[PDB]
Amino acid sequence: GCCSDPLCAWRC
Repeated sequence: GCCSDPLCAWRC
């Protein structure tokens, strides 16, 4: 899920 890539990680 998005909490991996810092481009999405702020709020998966």
